[PDB]
Amino acid sequence: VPTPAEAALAAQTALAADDSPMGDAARWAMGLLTSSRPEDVAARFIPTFNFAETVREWRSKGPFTVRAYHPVAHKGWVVLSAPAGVRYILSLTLDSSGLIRILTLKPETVIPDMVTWNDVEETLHTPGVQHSVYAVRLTPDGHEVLHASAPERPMPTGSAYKLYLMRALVAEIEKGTVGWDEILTLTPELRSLPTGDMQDLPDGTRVTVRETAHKMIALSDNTGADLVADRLGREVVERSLAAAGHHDPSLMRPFLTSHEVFELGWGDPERRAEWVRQDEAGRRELLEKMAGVMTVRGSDLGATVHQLGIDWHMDAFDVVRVLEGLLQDSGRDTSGTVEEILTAYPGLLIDEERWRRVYFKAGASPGVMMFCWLLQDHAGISYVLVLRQSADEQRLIGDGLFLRGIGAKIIEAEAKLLSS
Repeated sequence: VPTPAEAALAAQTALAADDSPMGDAARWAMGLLTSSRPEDVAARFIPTFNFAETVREWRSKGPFTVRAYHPVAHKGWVVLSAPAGVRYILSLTLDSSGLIRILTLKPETVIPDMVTWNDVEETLHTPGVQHSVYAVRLTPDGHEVLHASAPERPMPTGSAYKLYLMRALVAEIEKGTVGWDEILTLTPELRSLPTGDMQDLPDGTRVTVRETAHKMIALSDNTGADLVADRLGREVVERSLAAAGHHDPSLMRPFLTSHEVFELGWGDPERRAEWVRQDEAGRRELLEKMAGVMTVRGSDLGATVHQLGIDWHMDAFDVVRVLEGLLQDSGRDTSGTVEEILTAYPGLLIDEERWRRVYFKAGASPGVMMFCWLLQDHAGISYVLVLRQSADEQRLIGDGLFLRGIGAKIIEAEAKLLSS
């Protein structure tokens, strides 16, 4: 086990050596903090990207020492110590060519090493937040429950819904009504907000179903998801939900696009009240009328609307079922297309000597955070972990590093918590 000094030194050296998009960005960002220029900033950020003031304020909190460095593909975190033992985390999210989309410096998210499931529960519990932890081992003869808190509660899950959209897509591929190499076309009407990168492509951009689905999962690409949902059609997605593993499809009817959640959730307040008072028919009618180019921007987001049904609600059993179903879907697809999409982004640094495959999905909306993994070892033993939080106030949940970090610690302690 590396001692504190060893660990910090290893992180510092790894940051310096990391020849990757994340390494480049993390070093540049750290340079902003440790150094003493508008065009250089412009070149490092997404083209649609106050900042000088933000950097002045960050710098006022140093000097900083790198204590940990956690690059994970397009997302990365650097743990910093400032004077007097105060710690911060620098968080980076990149686009597909390594341009910075999000850069934040925030008080450290503290997660202890976990020994028991009660450590997880007592760490996670936050007054005003509903949470759920569900962990199982998949077997021939059903699931062995390792730990459960409120798995039966249906909760909003944000982009977990893209797991159902993936199963719907695979079902249509198997039927031969859609193909992996079929071309989808981005239009102004199909463009959604981030998470994702496909929104930054020009109008008329032609992309395969394969690459669109890949980004839908690996980047949680909302525009990719909406492109797939448009191609398949809402009714086709909704008719798939029962078989895909959802216990009460009516909770996700009409099955919303991300564009619809954004536009309805944070646009016209009257239109949102009409949703609340309407039945399924009136809601479908409202959505059809709402079709068009988005008016809502990222800056408009904030207030919670999941409690109005403007999200995607499922219980923990539903998540386990969709993941187990996807594992089955992947196995049946001898081309490996499904597998490539599902395993592209595991959301953490994975011990590949232990885990042969890992599926991962995150979801987040104001007042909503969730992470789930399927992890299968080289013998073929699979575990599923489902973490969920919901609140009426987004500040009670935060940016998701807490819930994901709790996931990371469970997986680090798999020998105690999953495979004991």
